Amino acid sequence: SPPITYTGRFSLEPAPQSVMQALESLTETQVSDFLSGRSPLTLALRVGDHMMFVQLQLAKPGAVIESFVNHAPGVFSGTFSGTLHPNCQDSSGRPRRDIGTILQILNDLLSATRHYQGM
Repeated sequence: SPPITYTGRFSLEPAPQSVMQALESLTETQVSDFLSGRSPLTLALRVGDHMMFVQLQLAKPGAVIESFVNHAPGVFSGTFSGTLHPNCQDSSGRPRRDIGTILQILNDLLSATRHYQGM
């Protein structure tokens, strides 16, 4: 039951469609492509006071930032990777086919931003 890893790319900036409304909009084969590894998943969402683009691709739990740039105050982009939380794996060891799996990865990424700036 080897761990499930992911990589991604984020761009973030202040705001002049939050996660759920975004996450519920995903269609089943949209979801199916992503949790299988057959397609990246790319999102545009508001979180708090900021505005975020994230692209995600499936292959300690959590995420680690592999590169970032501070462009201007509140304006950051970068790249990351991480491992899924095990309770986002079904009985067969592969990611559970629902929107909570993707919300965990978004949670992992935002936790890893705490070490850097922007909250």
